[PDB]
Amino acid sequence: AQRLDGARFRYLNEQLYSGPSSAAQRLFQEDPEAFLLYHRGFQSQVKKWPLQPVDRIARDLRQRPASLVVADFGCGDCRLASSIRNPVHCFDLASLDPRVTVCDMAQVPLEDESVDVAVFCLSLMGTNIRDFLEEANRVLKPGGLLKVAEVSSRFEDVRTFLRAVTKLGFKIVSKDLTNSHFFLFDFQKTGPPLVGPKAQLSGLQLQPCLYK
Ligand SMILES: Nc1ncnc2c1ncn2[C@@H]1O[C@H](CSCC[C@H](N)C(=O)O)[C@@H](O)[C@H]1O
Repeated sequence: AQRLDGARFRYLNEQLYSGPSSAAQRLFQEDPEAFLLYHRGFQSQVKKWPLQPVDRIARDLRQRPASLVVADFGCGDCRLASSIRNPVHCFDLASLDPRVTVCDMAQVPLEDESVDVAVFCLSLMGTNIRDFLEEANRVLKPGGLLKVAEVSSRFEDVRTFLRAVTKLGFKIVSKDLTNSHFFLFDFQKTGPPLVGPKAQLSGLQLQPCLYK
């Protein structure tokens, strides 16, 4: 049974990285128990990490004024919102928490330049990663902060990933590669994307997180 839930999780997990966000959204809409499975599995993984990226991100944000408006892109169970006093917009494909605004984070119900900080904490799952980051750019005020955490094994070439993100109107401010389980990148918004919506951007193609 325990071995089965993990097999199930590992299959679903691999599936979630393999398709566009529309696929993941449909799956969770039609099969909400799959969402429960995913998070049972995800929690079993992050429990064994000395420090979760949400907590590291919360620590960062607690050092800045709590008036900064945060968007948590792929918020899961909203530990970020629970950990900071900021206004935190919580977006995910399905809801484990009453603060969740259910949507594809490629298209969130916020105005342009409405947020100070966009967070992607282990959430850049679908193949259409460009969509997520462009939506982050849209909602971010000029000079706003983008924080990205992903498992390090997802990055076969950090250099090109960072280069591609820069093409979407961001500047790297710092990167923390010191945690053994994830890389954390802080970018600041310089403006709108500087490659048109028909440019290629291969640097964004990440490897799936396979949890060991
Ligand atoms: N396109 C999308 N739109 C909204 N949420 C998405 C999404 N793609 C992935 N997610 C969400 O991203 C989450 C990844 S697990 C990480 C959850 C949370 N940030 C934490 O650190 O605890 C899942 O809840 C998943 O449903």
